[PDB]
Amino acid sequence: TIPHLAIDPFSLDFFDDPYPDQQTLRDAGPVVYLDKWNVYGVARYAEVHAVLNDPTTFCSSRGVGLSDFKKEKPWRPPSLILEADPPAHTRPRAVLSKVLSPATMKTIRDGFAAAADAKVDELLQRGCIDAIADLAEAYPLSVFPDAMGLKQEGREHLLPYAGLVFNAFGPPNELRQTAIERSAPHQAYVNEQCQRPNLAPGGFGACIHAFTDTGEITPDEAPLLVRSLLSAGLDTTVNGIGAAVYCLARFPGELQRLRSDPTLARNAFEEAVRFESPVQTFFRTTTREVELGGAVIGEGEKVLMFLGSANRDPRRWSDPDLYDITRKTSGHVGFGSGVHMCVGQLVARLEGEVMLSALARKVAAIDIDGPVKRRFNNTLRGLESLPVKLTPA
Ligand code: HEM
Ligand SMILES: CC(C)Cc1ccc(C(=O)O)cc1
Ligand SMILES: [Cl-]
Repeated sequence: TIPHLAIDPFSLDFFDDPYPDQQTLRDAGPVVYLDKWNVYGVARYAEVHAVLNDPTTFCSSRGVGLSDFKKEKPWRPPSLILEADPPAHTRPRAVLSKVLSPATMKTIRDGFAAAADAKVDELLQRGCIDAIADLAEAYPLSVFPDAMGLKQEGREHLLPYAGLVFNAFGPPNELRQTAIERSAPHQAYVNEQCQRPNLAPGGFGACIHAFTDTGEITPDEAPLLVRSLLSAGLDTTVNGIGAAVYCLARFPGELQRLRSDPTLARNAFEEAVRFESPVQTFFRTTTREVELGGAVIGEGEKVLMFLGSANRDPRRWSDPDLYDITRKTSGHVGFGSGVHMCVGQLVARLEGEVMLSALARKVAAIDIDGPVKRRFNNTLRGLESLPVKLTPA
């Protein structure tokens, strides 16, 4: 009854242009079977949202990559938050929610905004810049490692480590195997920085360790929760900000609306997160036989959720393929949904808001002016190089 498709959603041809195949995945039915990898797939908004909000049946403790932790060894010790279900998930989640809380955002906002303003002014002096290396990477690198409290030495391992993490959620294709092979130096750097003596007092890392006093996490849990922030907290924002700039470059009408009201910066970033969905996919594992979209899925089955597809499903979104900075974005799944919804979303939105605010106030036009190159990753969608000319306001 369930349709079987040969589409490989982790193929370079799919990454190069995923939208026709995402429509095929939605329109084949509410649930598909992907013969290439022997997993179920759900690509429509309703089912993706339902699965995310059904954690007792669609669990995370057997891994949110293709690999099932009940069957294979995890490539690194499992995340205490991402790869945990309630109740084990609950207190580690509360610790990160407090470390990255509304109140915490007050302590970093002025510096994060100042760094964005200065970066945009610097790029305007250069005029022709690469919006990936010179902006989407440079700006988060200038704020987030410091906000973590990381030392200077070794920071060149952060983005390679994150590329590995996100590649490793994928199937054992060439991207994943090349990522994991000889990755020990990246792992050793990150694991060392998670130990309490290496984290500057006052930064996110030290604050995680300070929560061991409360009973919410033990001392031996704190390094793995620092590791969570060093895994998810940088490369995501690189692709989120990159997506926003690419959107503004492609939709000059929307850049002009943002210039006219820079208070749209935060929703312009949220719409970029829906529109591009920098985190494209991840998995759940069934804990029991379950009916979904009229299909009966057995226990212990991997289910691939297409977040980017759900964020463009015309069943849910009007003009889903348009970038609209005044869209009512609430309900998009680019940050997830339910108990695992991105605990770093206020940090992500802060960075995106203040960069888009700096662009809105300082830049009059953004023109692609060189070869654009895509960056391939089993989980992340974004660009390797985005040459643009920035004209000052
Ligand atoms: C635009 C930027 C970002 C995007 C699109 C994004 C996306 C996501 C998504 C889709 C999930 C859900 C995972 C699941 O349900 O299995 C998630 C969870 C998570 N994210 Fe974000 N993220 C971003 C930025 C960040 C940042 C800046 C941080 C930390 C400073 C962070 C830390 C985390 C953590 C620790 C989790 C696991 C939460 C849990 O399992 O309860 N992320 N993220
Ligand atoms: C979209 C998510 C898969 C991003 C992510 C990655 C890693 C972690 C961790 O806890 O290590 C948490 C969240
Ligand atoms: Cl590691």
